[PDB]
Amino acid sequence: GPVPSRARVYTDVNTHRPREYWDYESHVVEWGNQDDYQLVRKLGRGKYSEVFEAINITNNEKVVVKILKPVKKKKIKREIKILENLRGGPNIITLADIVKDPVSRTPALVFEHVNNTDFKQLYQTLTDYDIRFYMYEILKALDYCHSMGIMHRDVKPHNVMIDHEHRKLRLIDWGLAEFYHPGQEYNVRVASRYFKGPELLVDYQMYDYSLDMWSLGCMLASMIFRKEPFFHGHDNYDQLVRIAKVLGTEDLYDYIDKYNIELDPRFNDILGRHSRKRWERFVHSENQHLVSPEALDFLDKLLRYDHQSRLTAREAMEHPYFYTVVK
Repeated sequence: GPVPSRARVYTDVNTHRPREYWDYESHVVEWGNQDDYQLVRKLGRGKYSEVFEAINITNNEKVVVKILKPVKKKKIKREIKILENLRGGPNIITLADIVKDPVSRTPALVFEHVNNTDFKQLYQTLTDYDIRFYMYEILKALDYCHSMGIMHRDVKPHNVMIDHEHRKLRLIDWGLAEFYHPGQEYNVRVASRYFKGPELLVDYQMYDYSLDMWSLGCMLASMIFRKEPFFHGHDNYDQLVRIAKVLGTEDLYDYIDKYNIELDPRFNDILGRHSRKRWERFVHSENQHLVSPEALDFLDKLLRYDHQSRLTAREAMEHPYFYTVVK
């Protein structure tokens, strides 16, 4: 069977917590007043909810309302407890209220409003400096939630709200987030395809915070190379092959060999043999101004097969890539 794995940081944070902190199943929701909020515009619809721009008539503040669908239930308490545990943290979206929607008859989460601009349009205009600046801001959020014993598990541009005018950033949609418990096996059906870590793609369940750092790496690669997405799989199997065509197959086998993992035999015919590529390969006249030796070294230390070898969020904040960012 597979070799066990543990996070190299924040390993035991939850074990030293009162049960209440992580025992989300027992959490008692404190309900607010649904009539405080008036829905204004439907923004979108997720797999697990519909999202509205709304107004808090008890102060005329714009808010965001996520009305939860009859989900996996108990997943409701998980997201609520995590939001409450993380509230006030650096660049963590603020849960302002929890009300019972009268029509859906499900909980509706009320969030602070953020005047974001579509990541596509925004990732077209970011300067080198701005990439570094916002990466650092995302790292603050990630080190915070990791330090609080929580992994986000859905890091992607769609879940980073950026108000470019005021240069503020929020990490949102904690619906897939989980408490990290050493030795616990987790569902590998998390994150979005292009941002899935190798551990998910090879069905290794005993993963940790370092999943988020692979995802962050995928974001970084897409930004500095102007390639969206960087690893463009057609499905979850092709996703790993796309990764292997860059990181090489030898280090992939070293990885699965370390954890005594067996690849799905359907990879026999599609994986092939691939050398590790130098990152310079992806540099060209159109993205060169976004690339530096520091950027490439930083990316290289995020995008590692072995989840145990990736930079942690705090280590990432130490990297020379961020020396130019005003703190």
